[PDB]
Amino acid sequence: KVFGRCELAAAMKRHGLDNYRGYSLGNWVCAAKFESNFNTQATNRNTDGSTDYGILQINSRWWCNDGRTPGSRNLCNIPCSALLSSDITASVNCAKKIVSDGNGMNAWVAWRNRCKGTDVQAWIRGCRL
Ligand SMILES: [Cl-]
Ligand SMILES: [Cl-]
Ligand SMILES: [Cl-]
Ligand SMILES: [Cl-]
Ligand SMILES: [Cl-]
Ligand SMILES: [Ho+3]
Ligand SMILES: [Ho+3]
Ligand SMILES: [Ho+3]
Repeated sequence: KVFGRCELAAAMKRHGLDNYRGYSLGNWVCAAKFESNFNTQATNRNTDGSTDYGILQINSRWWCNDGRTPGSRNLCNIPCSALLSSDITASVNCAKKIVSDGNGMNAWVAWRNRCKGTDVQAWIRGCRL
């Protein structure tokens, strides 16, 4: 499913991501834009052989199981495929664990490089929240 900007903001807010770990909703929408272009089916291979899945490109190296990432972990306890569903519940629950790992949203390189410090509030402009 390819979410609309405000449609994704609404979904994330409903699932409690707004202000989670102190990160405003726009930060999460921005991260999703550059990680997956709002497409829940997005998958991308990483240099180390792991793969990222879903709207927030969760890495199989530590968070989900895809059965092809040697020595990886499955800290969110779910198959990576479950992070590709039209319902973002699993991705949000897992993202909540990732952002609590210690480095906050820096866990998402794209967020650090393209969202961090910018006017992320623009990402939720015009939305009814
Ligand atoms: Cl957009
Ligand atoms: Cl915001
Ligand atoms: Cl594996
Ligand atoms: Cl959803
Ligand atoms: Cl933080
Ligand atoms: Ho990646
Ligand atoms: Ho860690
Ligand atoms: Ho409101």
